[PDB]
Amino acid sequence: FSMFRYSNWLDKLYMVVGTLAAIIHGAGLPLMMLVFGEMTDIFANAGNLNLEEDMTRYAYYYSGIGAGVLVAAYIQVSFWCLAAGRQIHKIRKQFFHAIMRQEIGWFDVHDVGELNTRLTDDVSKINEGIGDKIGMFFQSMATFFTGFIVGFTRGWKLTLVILAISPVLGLSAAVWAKILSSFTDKELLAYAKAGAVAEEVLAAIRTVIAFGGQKKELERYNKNLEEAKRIGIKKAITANISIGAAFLLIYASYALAFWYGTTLVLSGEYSIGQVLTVFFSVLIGAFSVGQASPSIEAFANARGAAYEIFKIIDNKPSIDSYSKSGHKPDNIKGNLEFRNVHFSYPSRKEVKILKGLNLKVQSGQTVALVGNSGCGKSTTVQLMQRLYDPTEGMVSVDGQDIRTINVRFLREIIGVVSQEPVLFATTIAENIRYGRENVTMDEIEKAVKEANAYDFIMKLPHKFDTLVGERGAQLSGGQKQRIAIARALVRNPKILLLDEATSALDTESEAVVQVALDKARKGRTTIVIAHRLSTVRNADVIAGFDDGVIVEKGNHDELMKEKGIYFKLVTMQTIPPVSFWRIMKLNLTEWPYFVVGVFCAIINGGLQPAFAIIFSKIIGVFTRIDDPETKRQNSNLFSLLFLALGIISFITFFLQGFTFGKAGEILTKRLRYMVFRSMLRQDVSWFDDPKNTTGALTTRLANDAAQVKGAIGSRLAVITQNIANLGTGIIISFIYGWQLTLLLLAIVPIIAIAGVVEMKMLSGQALKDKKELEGSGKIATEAIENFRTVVSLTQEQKFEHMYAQSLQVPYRNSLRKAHIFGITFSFTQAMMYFSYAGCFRFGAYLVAHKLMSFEDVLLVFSAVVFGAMAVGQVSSFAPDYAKAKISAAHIIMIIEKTPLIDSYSTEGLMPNTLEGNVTFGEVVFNYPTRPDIPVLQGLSLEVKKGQTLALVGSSGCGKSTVVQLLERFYDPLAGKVLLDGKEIKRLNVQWLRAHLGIVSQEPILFDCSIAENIAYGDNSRVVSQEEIVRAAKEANIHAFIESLPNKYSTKVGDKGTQLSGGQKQRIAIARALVRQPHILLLDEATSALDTESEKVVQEALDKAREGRTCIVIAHRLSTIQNADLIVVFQNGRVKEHGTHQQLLAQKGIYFSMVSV
Ligand SMILES: CC[C@]1(O)C[C@@H]2CN(CCc3c([nH]c4ccccc34)[C@@](C(=O)OC)(c3cc4c(cc3OC)N(C)[C@H]3[C@@](O)(C(=O)OC)[C@H](OC(C)=O)[C@]5(CC)C=CCN6CC[C@]43[C@@H]65)C2)C1
Ligand SMILES: CC[C@]1(O)C[C@@H]2CN(CCc3c([nH]c4ccccc34)[C@@](C(=O)OC)(c3cc4c(cc3OC)N(C)[C@H]3[C@@](O)(C(=O)OC)[C@H](OC(C)=O)[C@]5(CC)C=CCN6CC[C@]43[C@@H]65)C2)C1
Ligand SMILES: Nc1ncnc2c1ncn2[C@@H]1O[C@H](COP(=O)(O)OP(=O)(O)OP(=O)(O)O)[C@@H](O)[C@H]1O
Ligand SMILES: Nc1ncnc2c1ncn2[C@@H]1O[C@H](COP(=O)(O)OP(=O)(O)OP(=O)(O)O)[C@@H](O)[C@H]1O
Ligand SMILES: [Mg+2]
Ligand SMILES: [Mg+2]
Repeated sequence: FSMFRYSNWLDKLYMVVGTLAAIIHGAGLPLMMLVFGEMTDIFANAGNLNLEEDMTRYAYYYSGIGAGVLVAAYIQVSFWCLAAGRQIHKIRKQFFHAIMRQEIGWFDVHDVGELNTRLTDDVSKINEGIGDKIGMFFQSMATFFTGFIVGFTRGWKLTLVILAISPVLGLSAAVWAKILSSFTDKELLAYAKAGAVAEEVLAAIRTVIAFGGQKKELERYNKNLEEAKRIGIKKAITANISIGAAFLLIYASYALAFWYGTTLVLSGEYSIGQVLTVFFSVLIGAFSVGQASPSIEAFANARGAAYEIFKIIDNKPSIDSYSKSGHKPDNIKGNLEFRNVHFSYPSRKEVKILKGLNLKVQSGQTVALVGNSGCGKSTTVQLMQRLYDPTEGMVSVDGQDIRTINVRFLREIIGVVSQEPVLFATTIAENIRYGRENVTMDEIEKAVKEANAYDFIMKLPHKFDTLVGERGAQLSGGQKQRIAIARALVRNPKILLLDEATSALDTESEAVVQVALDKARKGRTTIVIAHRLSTVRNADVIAGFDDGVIVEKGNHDELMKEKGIYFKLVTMQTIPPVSFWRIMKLNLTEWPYFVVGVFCAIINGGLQPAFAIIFSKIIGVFTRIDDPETKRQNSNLFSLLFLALGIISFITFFLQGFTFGKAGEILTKRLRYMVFRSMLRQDVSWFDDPKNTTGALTTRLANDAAQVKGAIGSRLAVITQNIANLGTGIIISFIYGWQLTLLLLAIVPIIAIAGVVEMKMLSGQALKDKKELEGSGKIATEAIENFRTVVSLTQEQKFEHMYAQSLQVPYRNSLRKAHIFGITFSFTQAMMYFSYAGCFRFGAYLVAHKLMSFEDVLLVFSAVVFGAMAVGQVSSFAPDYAKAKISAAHIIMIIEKTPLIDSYSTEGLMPNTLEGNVTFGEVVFNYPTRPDIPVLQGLSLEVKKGQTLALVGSSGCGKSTVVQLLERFYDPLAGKVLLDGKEIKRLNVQWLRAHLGIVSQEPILFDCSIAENIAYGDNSRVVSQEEIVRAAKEANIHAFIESLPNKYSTKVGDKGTQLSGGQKQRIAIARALVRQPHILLLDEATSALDTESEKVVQEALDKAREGRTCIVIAHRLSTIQNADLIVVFQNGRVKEHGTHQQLLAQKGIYFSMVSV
């Protein structure tokens, strides 16, 4: 995959013209430097002695080359970006077409989300990897070679030494980049412990809040943050040392080159202009190669990904849903013959589900299926639709094999109502019309009437226009089934397969659905897989599938007389803003560091005007007319000075780095600490919201250093360095004349913006496109995750056309952005050449009257222009400021958060002793996530000291909500709750959490030692190993722990992978019992555990029941039998209360549950 461009045979003209334009543009700059050297030489010759004519001629040369540069740059960038846009459009369209056309098995194998992220990331990477980067690389190569050519043709010795020095700097920069990358990877690795701890704690937020173990997790995260801080400080020091060494090497090379050139010219060789042009061209060539480092790498970054994408296009599917070569029968009579159907799913090919079966079905035969859970009746259903292919068998209709007919046409005549129908997020009318494009409003009404969906469909607003919510959120359990049935019927299917037709909420609509389905069956063959036998009785025939083969056959009476498995089954069943002054939170911790950093930044910035002054003096050495030998010595004084400056730079930068990094890491630590603390000292409701997801929160806490540290330190560093450099240059220039200084000030801004934009053109080329790509994202994703239904009804054509339109809508935007980027880049490039021309023409005109010496004019020009270029480059170098500012605003918002239930708060009551007598009255509460769904209906409970209460009812009554409110996770909307006649709100939060104990319905265990895991139940006190052993004996886990290796030292794995689920539940129960809470709550303690284990847990609870109020929420009525009191929930309202014997005497809802 070295040449992965294949589209728009006429687009290659764009690529070729762009390549030529890039070559000529890169070659131009060395020509500009050559004419600059010639102009300097002629100016020096004039100074030694009509200069106006020569100055005008060279100004015209500058103007012509600048116009050529503008045209070439526009052609290059515009054409290359045009080609990139066209290629990316074609690639995305083809890739989506291939994905939709792919076979079902291939999708079932690979993760669908993986495929979606592959699509988006790979296409974005390819977009970044061609067009702009290719043009930049060709420009860099052309500049390299042309500069070397200019140096050689106008130099024989100085060019050689410059070229030989160049690889030293190149290798130094390469090794610096390599070490920086490796150490950045190491630093990333250094956050593994912190990331894991944060993820585990956030996932266990509920349990940790219940146990009040914030301090230990915070300390662990603090240790991890300290390690990461050391790593980051080392990283920053290394990077700053590398940059300083690069600058030192550059200045050493410049000093050596200028010294050698001065010696050579003093020997009588080529004059100063030749030295200047040769040196500048050599440096341009030697440093242009570095500009190519991203492009090629980006190409590689865009290379491998492309490979993978192409593979997906390459694979021709076994079942081409888009192919039309398949035969198309004219009249399709209802008749099915599946003989020796043997097959298995390639996802797990080891297990063979289909082992050959015989099934002959006539027209309009409601052949029901009977078997066991997982017997493979849904495999027979799937194989019926021709999605897969039998390993060895024959499925035919009307004597013709399934493969003998076109897949699309064959699937069109066959409708399937899956167990979990999915409706696309379109209009209900569009949902119905998905069956066939040629569907009229009258047909839609007829289908609605047949499905008996007229009431539900028309009652809501927009009867034929309502947009179905994501995954039918607005729809109902039976509404989706009715809509699917109507859509299936809209296609006039010949074979209708059904699976779990109305197994969603009840059978009220099931009767209507069955009546509608059975209304028309003469021509439309039917197959049904219904768990309920109600419709089985009316079934024309019933086939019993077992061991991958049909066993039972015949009518219901025949099956009953045959003593089949079906007979036994029937018998049994019957945008906050930001602020800088406010964001100055590092001053307290960096009062003496920021000052040194600013001082070093000022010195580094002033280094540039020092270079300008030194270079101007060096040129003036020969610009002078005295021409003594002393100049040689003077030249040395200048030449050596160069080296000195470099050394100073190498110091300051290093001294800067250790400062800046030290300023950063500290904050990076503190924030990472503080934010995490602020995360724990918050209410659960804050964690209960779409915004706060564990992944989002942990990423925000993880990728925050680079933003806050950037915006704080780097902003000040770059601002100080830039003000130093540019202001010093401006003042020094104004000292040496002002008119030329005024013109150069006028032309500085274009230079600065050009530098900034060109620097940004490498990395941040593609950052705003996604905001439009999402317009198709959903459309693609909706067709990937929910692809089974789409392939079922053959609706890929509409999805691909919609994808085409959604790509077209931003395609014009992409074209326009390409054009504007090209135009602005070309104008930016031409700006420098125009500035050179105008400024030097003005300087020549001024010096003609002896107003200012040529040396002064050159000094001002160099100072101001080089300062503009330096500010552009350095401003581009620093991290982006907007993203950093918004991230810092988010961090400030998080850290400043004030909760409704603050654990850290010391305001509250801390009673010495309590009887644990709970009294809740008129308890009203709603979940802040969905306040429009109240769960509490004014409960009334009064549990006395040493009293056991149990909660029963139907799922969804909020049983777990009672426990949640007991721990004071959520404040009550209304009602009074008192533990021994004391207001809950007035009571302390930490004391309440410690004194009480709970057992999670879904217990989780951290990746800690068994002893440590058990001890984590309690906090703020050292638990002796003897206490842990006694508690384990309480839960009957001491012997189990001893049996396993390491005893309690056995490091429990993540979620206790090694340990059994029942073992994890027992460990959680033991941890809860360690604190010996007065009030203990177990929500489905049994749940999934050994019956003997549940009995042992109940016995252990009873042993400590005395003086320990207990609450139990479990489905095992046997445990509730001995419960002191039982309360049955009725939609959040308690119906009956009292002892179990009283409940038995007072028959009611519980009576049915006990019998059930
Ligand atoms: C004329 C073109 C060029 O000279 C090319 C680079 C950038 N500038 C000139 C000055 C310069 C360079 N580096 C600077 C750092 C701070 C301030 C200025 C510079 C330049 C260099 O060292 O002079 C020879 C350079 C730059 C980079 C550079 C190497 C380099 O020296 C050749 N790296 C290749 C990239 C880089 O992003 C990368 O991915 O390395 C693979 C790299 O990151 C790493 C991993 O170190 C790095 C640090 C050197 C990171 C942040 C900024 N990016 C920009 C590109 C990259 C650099 C050379 C213009
Ligand atoms: C249209 C915007 C712009 O292209 C921006 C820069 C300036 N001009 C274009 C011409 C240009 C650039 N460089 C030239 C060298 C010789 C002749 C012409 C140029 C430009 C570039 O490299 O594009 C390929 C550039 C120039 C520099 C430049 C960056 C730059 O863009 C890559 N640097 C800011 C300085 C520089 O001296 C410096 O950073 O250290 C002091 C820098 O040295 C380094 C470290 O690369 C360098 C270029 C190698 C060296 C010697 C002379 N100084 C003066 C300014 C500085 C340059 C690009 C206009
Ligand atoms: N598309 C599929 N990909 C992979 N495995 C599948 C697929 N469909 C079914 N299976 C698995 O193959 C076996 C066959 O069971 P299948 O799902 O076909 O039964 P069923 O008739 O739907 O019964 P039930 O719904 O009562 O479990 C099961 O283990 C099932 O999980
Ligand atoms: N964090 C939450 N976000 C959204 N809804 C929630 C949240 N916590 C609870 N709910 C809602 O509260 C109810 C959950 O009931 P709860 O589990 O408290 O009682 P239950 O009778 O023990 O439950 P189940 O019958 O499901 O075992 C559901 O309505 C659920 O939507
Ligand atoms: Mg099934
Ligand atoms: Mg529950």
